[PDB]
Amino acid sequence: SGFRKMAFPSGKVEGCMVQVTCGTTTLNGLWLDDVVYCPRHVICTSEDMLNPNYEDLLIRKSNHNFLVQAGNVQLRVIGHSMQNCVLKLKVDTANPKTPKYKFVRIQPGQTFSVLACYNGSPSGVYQCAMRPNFTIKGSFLNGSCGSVGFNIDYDCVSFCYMHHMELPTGVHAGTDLEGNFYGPFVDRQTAQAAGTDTTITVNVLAWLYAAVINGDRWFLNRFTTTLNDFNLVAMKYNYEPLTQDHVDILGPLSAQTGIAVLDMCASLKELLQNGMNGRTILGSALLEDEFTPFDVVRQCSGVTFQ
Amino acid sequence: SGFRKMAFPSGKVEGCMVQVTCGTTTLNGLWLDDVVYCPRHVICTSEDMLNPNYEDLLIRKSNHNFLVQAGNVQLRVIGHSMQNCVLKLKVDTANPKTPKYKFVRIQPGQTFSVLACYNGSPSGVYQCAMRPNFTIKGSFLNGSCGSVGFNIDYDCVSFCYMHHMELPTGVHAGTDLEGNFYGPFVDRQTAQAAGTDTTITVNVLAWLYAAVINGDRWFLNRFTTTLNDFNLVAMKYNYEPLTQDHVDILGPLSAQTGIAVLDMCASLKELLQNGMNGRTILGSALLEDEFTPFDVVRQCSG
Ligand SMILES: O=C(N[C@H]1CCSc2ccc(F)cc21)Nn1cnc2ccccc21
Ligand SMILES: O=C(N[C@H]1CCSc2ccc(F)cc21)Nn1cnc2ccccc21
Ligand code: NA
Repeated sequence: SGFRKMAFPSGKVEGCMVQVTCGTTTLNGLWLDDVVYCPRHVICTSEDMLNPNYEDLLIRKSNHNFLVQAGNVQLRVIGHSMQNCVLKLKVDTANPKTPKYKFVRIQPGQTFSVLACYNGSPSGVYQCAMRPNFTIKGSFLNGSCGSVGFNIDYDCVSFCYMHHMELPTGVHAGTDLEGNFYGPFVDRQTAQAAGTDTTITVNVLAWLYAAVINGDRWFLNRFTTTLNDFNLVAMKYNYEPLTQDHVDILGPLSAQTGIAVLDMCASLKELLQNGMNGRTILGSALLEDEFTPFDVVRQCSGVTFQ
Repeated sequence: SGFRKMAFPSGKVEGCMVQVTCGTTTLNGLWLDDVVYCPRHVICTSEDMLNPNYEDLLIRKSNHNFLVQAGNVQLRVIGHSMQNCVLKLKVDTANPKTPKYKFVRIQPGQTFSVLACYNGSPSGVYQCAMRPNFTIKGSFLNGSCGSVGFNIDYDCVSFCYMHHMELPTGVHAGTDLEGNFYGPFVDRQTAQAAGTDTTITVNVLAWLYAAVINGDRWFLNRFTTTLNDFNLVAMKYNYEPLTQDHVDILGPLSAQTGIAVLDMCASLKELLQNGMNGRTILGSALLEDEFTPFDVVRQCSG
């Protein structure tokens, strides 16, 4: 029992982190087979960032302008290209520690582990969700660009995030590993701000199901709701709409606990109305929305504590 | 910016996790050089676990009764002995991935990363504190025994915890790597319970400093206090006493933010007396006590 924000073991990713330097700018790169992936803004100076012309900046670079360092060893760059907002540096050595991997672009609400890295050296690992407003609430300092987010379902690492920037509200924006930004964000210093964020309803429900599994029933009530009435109330608390897809996805947790999804929705409605009245749910005084239905099944017993 | 419960990268520990099987019991072991460390209760059945005589149970075992699996490979056990509550299985192969390491015993209040494992396969990493009552609020299912806790202090892994049991309140108990329990717990089926826990004051103050560093300032006030007056308030709210050692340890954060420790204690005093009045700190409605001063500096500066 217990319930923790748990990250995937980071070792398969640690073996892929390198340092990339262009000019005076150093950040992190991901070394998979014979390619190093990093944010294209590594090629920018101070001035460049207001209105960078990346094509023009890049055409002026040779391979040997890119210094790649893997632990103690310099890797030799033998090619470069730009894909969307990532630079792909072809190097002369395949990474012998390359894991089984794939690139996946995630949807808002999905969770992943972040390996925070500085100078190509990993510092820490923590669990994050893609917010409805396409930001992440990370922990990142200057030098963290090129840090990656991932899941490891089985022995296969699914890379889903590369860190590019911190927005003015202190939350974080980045790309998939094909270099496409999550959200409306650009790798340019302009006025861009996170949209108003909402709570990830499907995840809160999953976590309520986790609390029941772990032996906790105080917040249930005798009521049900229609989906549309649930969504009319939810939206007033800045909760994301719940779709029929979300109801379907919660089906297994519904079976394990014997509580229908719209009955759990009725419980959530009442929690939003009443608060917790000095109680906690799985150690929290707030409703948690960074555990997915999949994450609850991964972590929780399939025997509920009745 | 941002502040997260952050674990150490687990790679150096992942390469040391193995599966140990004795009879019908399978759990996790730690393979360092040519020794595999695991909980001695691996040798017990259900009935044995009521009143085990470990010395007697062990002397009846042969090396070949211990099946050790490192991924796909069987290791051959060539010796066995016990140190306190851990079993040491001498194997025929040194672990080529053995990191630089030490065994260290931690103090209540200190934090560490846990690599949770099942069948010798690492499943997840999370950050824990050793509670004042010597339990940890882990997340563990059946099969997790022998899962380990660690810190990393350069390239050196400091192993501090091995998981042995879950208590009735759903919290967890274990040993250091020399097999000495944290807390007044024994490896047998008896009635055992977590004692009443307290809040780790020095850690709450550290986290308040983290909040200020991250721009969350609403709880700062014009008042200061003394150690003695603050400690009267702590005791009332089931908080650990704050010592001069604790004040000294918070010194750096005090300098960086320009809030003296006893100034921050005046803030904490007011939070304990008045609550948060609908507000949150670093996204929390509760006061967090599982970040040490070192953890805050590490994350908010390195
Ligand atoms: O935001 C960062 N770079 C800026 C520079 C100028 S405006 C800008 C615009 C686009 C872009 F892709 C990057 C940037 N780096 N970065 C990432 N996490 C950080 C955390 C703390 C401080 C800086 C941090
Ligand atoms: O507590 C556990 N084993 C028992 C067997 C019977 S009484 C007992 C007594 C002492 C001891 F050291 C261990 C044990 N295993 N264990 C560890 N984390 C778990 C999480 C969920 C369920 C069981 C979990
Ligand atoms: Na004050």
